[PDB]
Amino acid sequence: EFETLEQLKESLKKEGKEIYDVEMKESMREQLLEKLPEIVEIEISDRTLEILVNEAINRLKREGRYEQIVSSYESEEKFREELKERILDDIKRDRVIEVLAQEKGISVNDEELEKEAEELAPFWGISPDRAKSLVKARQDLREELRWAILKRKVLDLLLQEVEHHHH
Repeated sequence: EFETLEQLKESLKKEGKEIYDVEMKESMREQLLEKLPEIVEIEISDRTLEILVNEAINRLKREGRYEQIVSSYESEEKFREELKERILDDIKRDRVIEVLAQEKGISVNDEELEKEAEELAPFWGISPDRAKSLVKARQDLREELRWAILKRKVLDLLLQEVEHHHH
């Protein structure tokens, strides 16, 4: 697997016609996010991961989606093993994204938070003013929005740094 961000970016290079794909945003972000965990190391206990796996499963059970999901696996043990690796990858991914934001001087201001809340409003089924007030009132929601915006900016910047082979 990749050892440096530069090696990762090199693997994302495209050539000719396939460069101009209208799904560039979603597609590239997906592969970028999938490979990012490979360039960082996290020193965390297996116990911590077991705990995170339980909490994820408890959440799935509250959503009523656990059995449908675990049933698709050979056993619950197998599912837990997969979920543990996915969780570790998320932890690695978030660390990489946070560090790149710091290295690139990227941040999020209230103006950006407000704009994003306005755009989310219709999906939430509430007015733009209602959405902006919720974000201003709930720290948890505000932190989630801030991170979503930051992560998107970091991913977009990285993708825009990939030098493709133009014909």
